[PDB]
Amino acid sequence: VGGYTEPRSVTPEERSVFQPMILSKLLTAGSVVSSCELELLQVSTQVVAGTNYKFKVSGGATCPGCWEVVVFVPLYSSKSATSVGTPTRVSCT
Repeated sequence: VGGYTEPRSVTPEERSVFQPMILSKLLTAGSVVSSCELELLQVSTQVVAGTNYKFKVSGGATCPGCWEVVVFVPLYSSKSATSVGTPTRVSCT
C-alpha cells in the first residue's frame, strides 16, 4: 500500500501547471533545448502528506526521447514547497 495509481490521462489543468515546471527542469538540467515541444503522456499519483505526480513526458523533433519526472505538491498547511524531482531517461515503449 502507499504506491502509485496506474498511469492515467493528464487533465487540462494538470498540463497547464506541470508541463512548464517539467520543461523548465529539463531545460535547467541541460537535458532539452529551449525550443523543446514537451508532451505529458500520462501521470500516476501517490498520496503521501501531499501528492507525488509521476509523469512520463515525450519530446518533439528538437528533443526526442522520454523522461520520467516526479513532482511533489505539498498540502497548503506545510512549510514545504512544490518540488520537481530529477528527470530520468526512459524508453518511450
